[PDB]
Amino acid sequence: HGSVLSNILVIAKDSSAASSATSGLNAYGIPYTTLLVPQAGVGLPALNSSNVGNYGGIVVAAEVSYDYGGTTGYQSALTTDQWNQLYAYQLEYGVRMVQFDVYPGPKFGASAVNGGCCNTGVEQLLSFTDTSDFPTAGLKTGATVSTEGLWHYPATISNSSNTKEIAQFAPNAVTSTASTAAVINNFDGREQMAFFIGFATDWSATSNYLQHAWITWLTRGLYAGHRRVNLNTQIDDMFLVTDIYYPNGSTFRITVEDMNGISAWVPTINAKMNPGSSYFVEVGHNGNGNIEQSSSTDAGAAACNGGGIEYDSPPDTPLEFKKPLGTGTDLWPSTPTTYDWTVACTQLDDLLRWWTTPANRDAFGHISHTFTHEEQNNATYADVFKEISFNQAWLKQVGLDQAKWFTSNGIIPPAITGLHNGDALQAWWDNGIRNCVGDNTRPVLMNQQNAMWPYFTTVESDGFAGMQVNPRWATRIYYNCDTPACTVQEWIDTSAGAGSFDDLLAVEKADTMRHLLGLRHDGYMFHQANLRNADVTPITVNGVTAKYSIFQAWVETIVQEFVRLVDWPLVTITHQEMSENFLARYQRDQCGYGLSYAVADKKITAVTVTATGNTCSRPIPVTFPVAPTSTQGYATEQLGSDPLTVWVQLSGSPVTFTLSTPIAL
Ligand SMILES: *[C@@H]1O[C@H](CO)[C@@H](O[C@@H]2O[C@H](CO)[C@@H](O)[C@H](O)[C@H]2NC(C)=O)[C@H](O)[C@H]1NC(C)=O
Ligand SMILES: *[C@@H]1O[C@H](CO)[C@@H](O[C@@H]2O[C@H](CO)[C@@H](O)[C@H](O)[C@H]2NC(C)=O)[C@H](O)[C@H]1NC(C)=O
Ligand SMILES: *[C@@H]1O[C@H](CO)[C@@H](O)[C@H](O)[C@H]1NC(C)=O
Ligand SMILES: *[C@H]1O[C@H](CO)[C@@H](O)[C@H](O)[C@@H]1O
Ligand SMILES: [Cl-]
Ligand SMILES: [Cl-]
Ligand SMILES: [Cl-]
Ligand SMILES: [Zn+2]
Ligand SMILES: [Zn+2]
Ligand SMILES: [Zn+2]
Ligand SMILES: [Zn+2]
Ligand SMILES: [Zn+2]
Ligand SMILES: [Zn+2]
Repeated sequence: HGSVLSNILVIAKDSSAASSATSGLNAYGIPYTTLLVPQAGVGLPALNSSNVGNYGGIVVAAEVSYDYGGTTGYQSALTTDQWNQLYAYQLEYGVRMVQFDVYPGPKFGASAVNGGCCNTGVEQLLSFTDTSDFPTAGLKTGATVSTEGLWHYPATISNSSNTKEIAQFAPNAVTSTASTAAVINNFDGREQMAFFIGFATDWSATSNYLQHAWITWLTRGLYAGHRRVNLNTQIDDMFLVTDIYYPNGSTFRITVEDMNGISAWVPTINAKMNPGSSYFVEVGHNGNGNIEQSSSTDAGAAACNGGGIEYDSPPDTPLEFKKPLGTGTDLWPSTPTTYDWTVACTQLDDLLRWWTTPANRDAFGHISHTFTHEEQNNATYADVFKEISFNQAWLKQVGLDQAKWFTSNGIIPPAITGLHNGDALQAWWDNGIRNCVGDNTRPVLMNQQNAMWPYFTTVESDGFAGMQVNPRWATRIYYNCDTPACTVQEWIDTSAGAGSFDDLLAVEKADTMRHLLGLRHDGYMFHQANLRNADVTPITVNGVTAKYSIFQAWVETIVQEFVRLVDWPLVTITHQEMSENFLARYQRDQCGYGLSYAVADKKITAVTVTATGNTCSRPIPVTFPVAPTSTQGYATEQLGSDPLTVWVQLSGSPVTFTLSTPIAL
């Protein structure tokens, strides 16, 4: 008999060391406790009480080792007796331990082949050779990843009766033979997973890939948490004309032929994803671009009340400019006070008639990008109020708000502007707008307490309080580019860019895997000029030659690499749904939810969900590696080969689930 709390104990020397272990647990939502061990030492928390174990797993980074000088040399800052308490806890309560960034020694059942890893720019490929100890992790065996920049130690298992190999360093320029990279130890009942390589989840995509092995193994696939990867790709500036960067003085506006190519390609890329996936492209519209196109001819202008909204744009304010409330000057023409354009006017745009066709509309996501794309950093309430309401009426008249995938309470702010203009945010709020999207290159717009949370505007910092700013990634597929030559040129001119378009896609592949394998649900920023494909020179992406747009080439690169590494689904959700999950994630993290599991004769038989007062506004996710006896009428989730996720709604009493097949320890 006995019970164990599902809290993960993370032991490290400083907050930087612990972050390479807590970031993964935080991404899953797994409750954890951080114990920092200075060189002077520290005492361990209460590991157990009577018949209840306080921790479901232990993670130790670099053996919390310091150089004590003298003949002592490098030693763990935890005493020998403290390490024995941890080993004793592992045995009595069946708790596993993970150690990464450790040197191969007798404590890990291995010895170093003798030497460091690889210097700067020296690659050594790494791959899992046996994933049978953590099958619900969904890692594809044999797929190679990069160790460049991560110091490691090629190792050799010394006694194969207590230590098995799960990862392997490939041969390279320094080494002629493969070697052991990670092991699992069984020391007379004590189970341990040891990684002979450093971790750096802040910059390394490889580290964010590896962490899913030790997290799944440490928890046996059973934990309070949730593993989902969202792939949301937003296309700004639809119906607008954008000035192209490389062939200066040229302009591009997406065409019907271009869009037919994108439509035909969506099922193609869907069939490349693992089972359970579901991808679509979400579009942000500017209604005034539809009126201006229809008014491009003399007779068309007569059909559109003379044309759309027209004004002179002011010079851009400094970034993060907070407009003093009540100031500014209106730019909108005084004559059109309300959206008053004819349906027949809008129909003169070939691109509109395509978008309004139900078969086309219902294959994409739709959200407002303001009517005229007016920058709102220094705009007035009156201007921004019409920027929102006009585009709402246009979306309603044209029928886009009837789409299967539509966002009604959120916008993509134009060029991410007005987020510090209180009068603008109030104009959003006075219409149905409650959330929006930000820019992850501007730290002011990101949550400073937890990356998994959205930022909430404040009266002090933004002139308005309550607007939810969801994060969004930027890419080297730039907003004013329509060809590979363009993006590569702007990447070269405005960055450390160097190489071809494949070189640009290669760095985008690594950076996006770091986001996706880190369970960052942020969307990605693209623009209408990036969809140009109908008339482009064919290029080759991963050996397949086609008339890919720069947007498609990015998605092809990202999706194929994701599928090469894991078998998880890729699920696209609307901006409205994405903002909802960001809010629910933030809210349930304030309830202090926890899990505990009961053990009966060396086997896990049940779990119990709890929170502060056993109540929470939001349901608590619980991941099952074995199906419980009954989901008890709660909302469940199990796409593709994912484990079963049960959203447990706590209402005052703690909920308990019985494992249909008990998990042996
Ligand atoms: C390799 O590890 C195994 C497992 O720890 C060792 O097997 C133990 O051997 C001792 C003495 O021979 C026995 O008292 C234990 O009962 C054994 N344990 C198990 C689980 O079988 C084995 O001796 C090790 N090999 C070497 C060469 O030391
Ligand atoms: C924000 O808007 C205000 C209001 O239009 C700007 O103030 C005007 O600035 C121009 C400079 O071109 C002056 O000629 C006007 O006299 C100013 N009017 C008032 C009422 O102050 C302000 O410059 C804008 N700031 C930014 C950064 O764009
Ligand atoms: C923790 O469990 C051990 C047995 O493994 C026991 O000896 C010890 O007293 C417990 N700690 C408590 C009750 O504080
Ligand atoms: C519980 O589930 C396992 C497989 O998930 C079975 O092997 C067992 O018999 C029980 O049905
Ligand atoms: Cl037609
Ligand atoms: Cl319809
Ligand atoms: Cl770069
Ligand atoms: Zn835009
Ligand atoms: Zn601008
Ligand atoms: Zn944009
Ligand atoms: Zn990025
Ligand atoms: Zn598969
Ligand atoms: Zn076991």
